[PDB]
Amino acid sequence: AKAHVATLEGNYSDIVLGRVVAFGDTGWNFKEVDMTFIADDADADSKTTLFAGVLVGEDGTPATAAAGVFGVLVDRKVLPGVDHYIGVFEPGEKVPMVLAVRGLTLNQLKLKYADGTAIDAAGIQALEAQGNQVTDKIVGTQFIGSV
Amino acid sequence: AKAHVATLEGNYSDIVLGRVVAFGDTGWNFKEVDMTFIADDADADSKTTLFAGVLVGEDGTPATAAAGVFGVLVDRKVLPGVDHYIGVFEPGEKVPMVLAVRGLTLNQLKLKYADGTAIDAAGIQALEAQGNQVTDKIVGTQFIGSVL
Amino acid sequence: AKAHVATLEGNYSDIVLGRVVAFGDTGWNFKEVDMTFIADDADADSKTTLFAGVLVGEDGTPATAAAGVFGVLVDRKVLPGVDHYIGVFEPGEKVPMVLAVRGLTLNQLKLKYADGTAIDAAGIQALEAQGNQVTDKIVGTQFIGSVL
Repeated sequence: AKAHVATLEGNYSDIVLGRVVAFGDTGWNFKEVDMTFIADDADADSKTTLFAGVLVGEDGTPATAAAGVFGVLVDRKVLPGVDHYIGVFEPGEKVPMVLAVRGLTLNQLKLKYADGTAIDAAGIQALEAQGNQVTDKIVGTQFIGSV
Repeated sequence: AKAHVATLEGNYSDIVLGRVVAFGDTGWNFKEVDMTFIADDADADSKTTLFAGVLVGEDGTPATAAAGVFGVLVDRKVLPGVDHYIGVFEPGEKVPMVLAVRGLTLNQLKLKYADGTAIDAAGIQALEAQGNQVTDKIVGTQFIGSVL
Repeated sequence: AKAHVATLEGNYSDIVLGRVVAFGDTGWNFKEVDMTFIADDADADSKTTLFAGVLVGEDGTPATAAAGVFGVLVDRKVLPGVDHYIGVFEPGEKVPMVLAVRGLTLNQLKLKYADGTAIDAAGIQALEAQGNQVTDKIVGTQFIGSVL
């Protein structure tokens, strides 16, 4: 008897808190690389397990350790509320993804490895090292019950 | 016989010669780290030994070598003439202080290790590798007793 | 049937496609280096072998491998269409040159090593360590005799 329900909370802004806007080149911050969108050996209807905030190395494989951390995936195809991207790609297909590399302020709490685990402290060094600011200073919000 | 005197030389903008104004995140250039303000072992009211321009690592320990250089202490509590913070703290307590990290131009001549010695030619790479321009072309100033 | 003919091809802004300008400094992207202009063997009246887009190390030696790339030489003395410095510097002299290091979007098709060889894929890593973008998405151009 379970009711069919859908949910949506959070936006792209919550991932990219801040950004340096280079006057001479608006694209100075982003590197575009190709990754496997639909998982391999899966049905055309198998929704991809790629989500905003997954760390990916410059090669394109999602990062499972501090070693492979190069950037943050912010592609417009994997933002919250993007649902109808089903079957438009074949298994094992490689399609371009956009990544943010340098000159950004990132939300510490939402960066996650390929498995979804939060970024290790040793991994934060890679992001901090190159361009970016990683900060967990977030206000949060209260909805109901919590006066 | 030792007439009490005080001196002021330099200020905040005399170290951070230039800054890249990040849009949206105005704190893109700075980090906050907890540091031991009053020495762990010292008199209850001994002034802290920290001075502006001292190199500091990621954990807040003053950098004694190029290996531990991460940033430059910039916080307002250590600027010249801010001695009114004496006695407030207690030995062994750690207090946050702002550090400068990236996107800045730094006056080399005022960067010194914890011991007060001048920055090393190897440690300069760490600061420059962070996205900063360490420079030496400073006009300087000359006072009475110099022919101009 | 021989006539004295001269030609000009390019510009300065096709190497540094974009640049981030800092409020504090308009010159924190670059670095000035001491470079040898005329080799120690070629007589005084001979053209220099450098060109805009040659990768150089910090010590001023033109880059020969991906492990030594530090910046791109974009000084205004070697821009295309100048050609008036022949014989002004005797062999072995050392002259300052303006390198471009940080905060740039750099063309790849014009970057080259010491001998003119194109930039290796593993040499892009060194140049992006300074925080720059190496982009190949250049429309190019096509002159008379071509369709479109």
